[PDB]
Order: sequence, then C-alpha cells, then structure tokens
Amino acid sequence: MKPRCLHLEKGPQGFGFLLREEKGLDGRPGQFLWEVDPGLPAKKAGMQAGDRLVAVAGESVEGLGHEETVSRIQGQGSCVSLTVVDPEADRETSV
Amino acid sequence: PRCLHLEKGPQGFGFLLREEKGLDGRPGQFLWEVDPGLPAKKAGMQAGDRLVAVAGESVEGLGHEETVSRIQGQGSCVSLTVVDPEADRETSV
Amino acid sequence: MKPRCLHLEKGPQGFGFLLREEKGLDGRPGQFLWEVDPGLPAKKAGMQAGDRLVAVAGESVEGLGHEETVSRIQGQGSCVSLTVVDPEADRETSV
Repeated sequence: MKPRCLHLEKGPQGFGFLLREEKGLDGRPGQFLWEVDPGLPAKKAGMQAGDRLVAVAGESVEGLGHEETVSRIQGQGSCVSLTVVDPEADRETSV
Repeated sequence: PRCLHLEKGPQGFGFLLREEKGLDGRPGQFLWEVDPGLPAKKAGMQAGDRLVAVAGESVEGLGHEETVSRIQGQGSCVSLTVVDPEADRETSV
Repeated sequence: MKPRCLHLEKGPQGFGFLLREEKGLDGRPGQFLWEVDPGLPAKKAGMQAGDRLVAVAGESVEGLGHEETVSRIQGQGSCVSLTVVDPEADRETSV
C-alpha cells in the first residue's frame, strides 16, 4: 500500500483516532490507528482502522515509541500533516 | 506469554484478529478486539494481545489465513498463546 | 471488592467515561461507570466498565442521584479523585 499524506484540522473533539502501540516480531514498535471515529477529521480524510502511522509533520515516525509519537502530534497544535499506510481489508477476521 | 483455553459458543470465540506487518515485513496477528461476554474475554484475553501459538504450535511470523485456518482446524476447543501489551500505550487524539 | 481510589487528569476530550444511574429494587440510586473510552484519562488511570462510583473528591456518592454526582465530578475541575468498586469482569455474557 502506497503511503497517503493527509492534512487534518482538529476541532473540540480532536482529530478522531485511537493510536495504539504494537511491537512487531523484531521488537520495533509500530503505532497503529486502532479505531477512527466516524464524522471526525481523520475519518473524513479517509484514514482507516488498521492504518499504520508512518509520518507526522513530514518526519518519519516509523519505529518510534508511543509517547514520542503522541508528543509530536501534540507539538503541531491545531493543524497536522499525518502519513499513513493502509491495511489490506481482507487480513482481519472475526473468530 | 500466557496460554488460554477457549470453548467455542454459537457465535464463536469472541475476538477480531488483524494482521499488521512489522518494519521487516514479517506479519504479526493481533487480537484487535475482544468481544464482551464471549469466551475469549471470559478466558482472560485482552485487546492488544499478540497471537504467538495455536494448539501449542508457534504461529509467529505466519500469515493471516494460515493463522485463521489453524484456529478453525481446532473445532470447539482451542489453546491460544498470547503476549500481552502495555496498556499505557494507547491514546485518543 | 475493596474500593480503589483513582486520580484522573482531564484532557481536551474530557475524562472518557459514561456515568449511568441504576436504581435498586428499593428505588435507591447507584451510579455506574458504564463505558470507559480507550485512550482517555479514565481508562489509562485504570477505571473499568462496570465500576460502581462510591466517592468523588473523598466524599461519598452512595445513595446520591445522578445530577448531584455529576455536579460533584464537575466541581473538581481538571483533576478529580474517584473511588470505585470494581465488578467481576467474567460475570458478563452475550446472549
């Protein structure tokens, strides 16, 4: 999946996503869009649950820890550029 | 890592498995959601768990459908080994 | 269950819980933390869905109504002490 760079403007309820860290098999942390809220900025920009957050403000956050990634998003204030890599829709299953 | 034993119900085990690849491209299978009031939840599973084994056999670095087929292949009862997350590493923004 | 005293700090999207009243069979109100939002202060401060709220800012809210309990939480501003009694999280079933 090609990275997609989206520009969000937050309102009173924020950008509209849940960021959660998961470590891969190599130990390196990934920060994932765990859930994206309907009708809020991220969703309106086409961000999806399962997206990996790969850049904030044009700078890579691939392999970066959670608090460092969150502070980088917070450091940008009202308007933020975020780059994501989308999942394959068929690699989720309810069992 | 914790080994949990689940008994299936009419609506299954009660979790959403989702693949995410790491930076070396290796997939991890993550328990993205654990349904309230269903076996997985009541078996001790957490959302954010990584699935590391099925029926005592490692599924680490295995693809999604291989992983699901192995869980399916076990029928009504299933052993699953998970590694839990740090629950202080999720943030709504 | 032994009560637990949690200390929450409010963020831009609030504390992140739904308070719901349930009355006893005798009509007496109790206030319950019905849902706790992932990634928000309540959750991160260890609150569980199904918690019963028994004190705010050190004062009992046992037997108190809903508007009254909310006002007490609101009265504490950005930082609030909440005392809860946790449920048995395995005593839930989807039918």
